[PDB]
Formats: sequence, C-alpha cells, structure tokens
Amino acid sequence: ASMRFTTEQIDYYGKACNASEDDLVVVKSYKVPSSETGKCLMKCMITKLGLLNDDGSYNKTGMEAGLKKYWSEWSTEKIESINNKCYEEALLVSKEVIATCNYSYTVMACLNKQLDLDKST
Amino acid sequence: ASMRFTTEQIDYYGKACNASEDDLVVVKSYKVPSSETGKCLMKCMITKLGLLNDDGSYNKTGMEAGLKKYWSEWSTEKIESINNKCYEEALLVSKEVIATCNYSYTVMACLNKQLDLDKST
Repeated sequence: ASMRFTTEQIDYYGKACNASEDDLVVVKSYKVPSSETGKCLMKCMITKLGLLNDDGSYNKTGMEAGLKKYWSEWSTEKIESINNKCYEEALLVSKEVIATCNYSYTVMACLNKQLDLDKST
Repeated sequence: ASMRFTTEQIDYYGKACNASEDDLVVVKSYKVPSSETGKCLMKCMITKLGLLNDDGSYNKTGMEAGLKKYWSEWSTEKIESINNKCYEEALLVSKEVIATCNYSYTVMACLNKQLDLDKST
C-alpha cells in the first residue's frame, strides 16, 4: 500500500497544473522534475485534491476526505490513524517551509512511512 | 501504465541495496533521496532486476526479460516496441552519463513516455 497516483490522475492534474509530458513521465519515474512548473506539480496536484490548503499547509479534514475518496483501500481505520499522526507532525512545521514546493513531498513521505508502520484494525 | 514498482519490491530491493526507511518513503513519494545511498537506490534496484548491466548501461535483452516478467500485463508487441525505442536512445549516451545515479531515472522516464504513447498496444 502506498500513496500511489494513477496515470489518470497524473494526466488530469497535469493538465490542471500546466505540466508538460516530460514533467509527467519524470514524476511517474519517481523523480521531481527540474522545470519550474514540474517542481511544483506535486504541490499543485495535492492542493487541488484538497490535501493541502491554498497556503500550502496540511488540511486535516481535507486530507481525510481525500484519503477516503481516493485511497480507500488503506481502510478507514488506518486512514484516521495516519492522518492524525501526520497532522500532528505538520503542526510542528514553520510557515517558511510550507511555502515551498518541496513541502508536499515531505507530507507524502510522512503518509508513506506511517502507512508502512500502522497497525490499526 | 508506468514502470511502477510495488511496495514489496521497494522493500526487498531496499534491503538489498542498504536503503533506510526514510530513503524508501521518499522514493514512494516520487522523489529522489538526497542521501548517498538513497540517491543510488533506483540504479541499484534496476540493476538487480537485470534492466541495467552492472556497469550501469542499458541491457537490451535484460530489459526485455524484466518487462516480460514484472510487467506481464503488457503485450510482447508493446514491450518490444518500447524496448527498441528506449535502447536506441540509450546507444547515444556517454560513459560519463551512465556512471551517474540519475541515468536510471532517465531510462525509466523514456520507458514511461513510450508507455504513454502506446496504450492501444
């Protein structure tokens, strides 16, 4: 289990976020694109999904709703537990950090770690 | 379609390649780790899968065999077409480029672009 994005999602939010195809295939290769647009793609995508607020901060209720909508395979129990843990880590971040395009990857790393660790039933 | 790795593959080849969990969750978040070991993880993994030679260069027959093994939902015809194209691109790359850790991501990106252009098979 991981926070996988499908080809369809990548293609849709790639249009929404003005990515090139080269940006998109680099994302799908597990890498952050080097273009100006491509390095902010992830932020743009997960904001449009409601996982982040427009200021870039973790949105607790939006994250839950998005996980339930698109990553329901994780189970509601694990979703609630992981979301509480990652939100709690989010509280400790500065405004400066949240402003960057990289913060999105930080959040996703947290969700992926906690998914690797969570034992909720 | 993309050259997706499963959570189990990432875990296995993470052990094989001496990655830390923080490295692995950054890969699963679609980012290259900045650690010395982590930034080489992809290379190490796809070398162990036989897609690259031990010297880092593209292995035509090993790529075809890995495609057929690990991504067997794709037709032989699609596999051979993406392999031929991305091998042809590989022939133009220097020894200095193949020596890098990042070249692996470039190979993955080429395969991912050719996958996006051959969905009818």
